[PDB]
Amino acid sequence: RLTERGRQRRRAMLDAATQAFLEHGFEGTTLDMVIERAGGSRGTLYSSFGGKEGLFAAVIAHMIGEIFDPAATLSATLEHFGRRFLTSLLDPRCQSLYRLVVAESPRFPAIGKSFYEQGPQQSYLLLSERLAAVAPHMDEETLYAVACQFLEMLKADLFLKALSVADFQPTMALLETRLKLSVDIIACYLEHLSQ
Amino acid sequence: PRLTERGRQRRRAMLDAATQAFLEHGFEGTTLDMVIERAGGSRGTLYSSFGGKEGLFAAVIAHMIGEIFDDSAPRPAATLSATLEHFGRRFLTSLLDPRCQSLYRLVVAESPRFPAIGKSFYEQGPQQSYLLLSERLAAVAPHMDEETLYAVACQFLEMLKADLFLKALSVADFQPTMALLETRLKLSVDIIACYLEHLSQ
Repeated sequence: RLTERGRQRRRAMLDAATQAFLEHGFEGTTLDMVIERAGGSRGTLYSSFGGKEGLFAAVIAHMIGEIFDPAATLSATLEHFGRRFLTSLLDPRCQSLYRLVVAESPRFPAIGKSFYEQGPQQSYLLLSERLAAVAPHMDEETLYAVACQFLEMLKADLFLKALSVADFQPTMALLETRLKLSVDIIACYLEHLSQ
Repeated sequence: PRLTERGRQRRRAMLDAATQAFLEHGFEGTTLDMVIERAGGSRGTLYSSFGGKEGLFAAVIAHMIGEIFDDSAPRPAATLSATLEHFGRRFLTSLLDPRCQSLYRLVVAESPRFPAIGKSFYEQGPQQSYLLLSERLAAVAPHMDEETLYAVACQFLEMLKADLFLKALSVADFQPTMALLETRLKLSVDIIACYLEHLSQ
């Protein structure tokens, strides 16, 4: 229902709403705050997004693209993917995206389901495909299971700690310590798996 | 803050009602009036016992930590695989309990507003689980570096969550089957045991 000028106003409102939700969470973010940051009118927002839920759904989907959407050896494949995964995950905006979805998934189940499929699940599937290239004779179901365990292992004593402990900031030294161990563990397993 | 027995009963009763209320409605959707309706008493006694909504919520979180983790409530197993499997199974059964999922949702949602609550949760919950396993691991791997054992303990417990815990937190229809739990547990045990059995050469 929007012209080119309408598409500009919509993208502007989406950017302001994104910033607002990150700072204040869903409950503390009002449509008035979005109008004050992005200009325009409260009514034009209802037409573009449908209301607070529709706006919040668009904000989550927009952030998913922002944060989410070949090496010679297995160790380098794990290391390169693991590093990019940790840098994306530990970004404070990504932490907020996770906090928002976990807080509001019961109230908005469609948003939580969309987040998982297009975020974490896509990360698992992408690694599984890269792993198949360097381990071409391995069961695809096993590679997917291993891919999930590797990516989750990178979060250990880091992601939930950052989400729960306000002063705690993961150092780059911490990331590299966890990355090296996780790669060593998973590579060891795969290098002994095929007998 | 109450020296009487009847005050201690009313306080524990209000704590139980508030716990159920916060679990169902979250922090923002839980009012002190809802707690009074479930636990009886008066709004004023709630303010005296807990200090207000923040103090009540802090007590609720701390209470839930004891309920779900409950100190050291197993026996040392003979093998490394059994040690990982037994601890991993108890960890997953505790973690995937719908009340535990709610405790995690509450803490992550409210940690920025109440940093003291989030920090207390981590130290007394997940961090204690990591430390307990690392101690059990030292018994069956007595010549291993304790810093490495703690690092391995953390990785094992977190990998048990893979494609499971966050999925349950985010996907409303998704319910982890016990078949799924056992599938993840067997793989994680196999991975970590393989690593440790080659670490000391």
